[PDB]
Amino acid sequence: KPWDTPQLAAELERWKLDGRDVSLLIGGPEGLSPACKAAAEQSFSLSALTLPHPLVRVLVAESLYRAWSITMKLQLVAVGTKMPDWVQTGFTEYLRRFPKDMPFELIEIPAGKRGKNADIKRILDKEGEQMLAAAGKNRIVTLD
Amino acid sequence: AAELERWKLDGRDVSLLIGGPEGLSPACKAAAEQSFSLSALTLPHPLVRVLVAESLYRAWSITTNHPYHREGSMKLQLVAVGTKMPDWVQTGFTEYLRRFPKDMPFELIEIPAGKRGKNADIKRILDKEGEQMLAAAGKNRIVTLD
Repeated sequence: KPWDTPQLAAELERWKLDGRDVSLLIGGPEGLSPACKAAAEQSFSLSALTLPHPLVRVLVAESLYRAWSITMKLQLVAVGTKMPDWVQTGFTEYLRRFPKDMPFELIEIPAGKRGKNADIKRILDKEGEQMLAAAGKNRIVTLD
Repeated sequence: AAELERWKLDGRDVSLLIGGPEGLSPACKAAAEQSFSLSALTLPHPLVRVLVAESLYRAWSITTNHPYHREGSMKLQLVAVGTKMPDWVQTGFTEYLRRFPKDMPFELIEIPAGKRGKNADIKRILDKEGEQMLAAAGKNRIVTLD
């Protein structure tokens, strides 16, 4: 019922047992057809789907570009968690073709490696220490 | 929509800080002149079928990597209303799809989204979309996602 790997993994393995091919239906923003709800053999919820953290700075960049346009230097200092396989190479290009008069720059701080081993209190410490260095004497605006 | 333009940088260059997924330093937070909440950002509807395709690949990769196998015959068909992709991911999703193992019997079927307007029937829009969705699904078992 929730959309997550263990749920999806189990379903995949009993779907191969019926023989039938499987179609997965994703409707529009407002939802699916009613004749889709009636035709479903089963349903999953997509409410566990959250914005992946690497895309947060992407959206922030876009939103600043979009607020600059409603018409000195604006510096986005972000931890650069590895971006999704599908997205990367596509942001670097999107940034390269930002308007040459928008005073913007993306400054990415390498991410400390998180793991079952790592205390994140001390990963956050290094990241912030370098972020504050990069921000210098500028006006400081946190986004959290 | 973007009335943030009220931001009135005058004097100093402005530094906007985005921490990791777990948040910002004590020093960062202690140094903040302003803070701004950062989750009505919500993730765009076009990216749902991106994430679903990523999820499916991942689920497929783990399950068929079992010490016991032979998936053989069952195709998966992702049938998705194709709302316009954001620019920043324009054809990285296309390139992403070329990298799926051809082992994986996967197909993505994008159904043309109807133009949503300043006044758009919506009732009509989704019902047309459903019929193209079901028609593309044929006799497959139907699993709905939302």
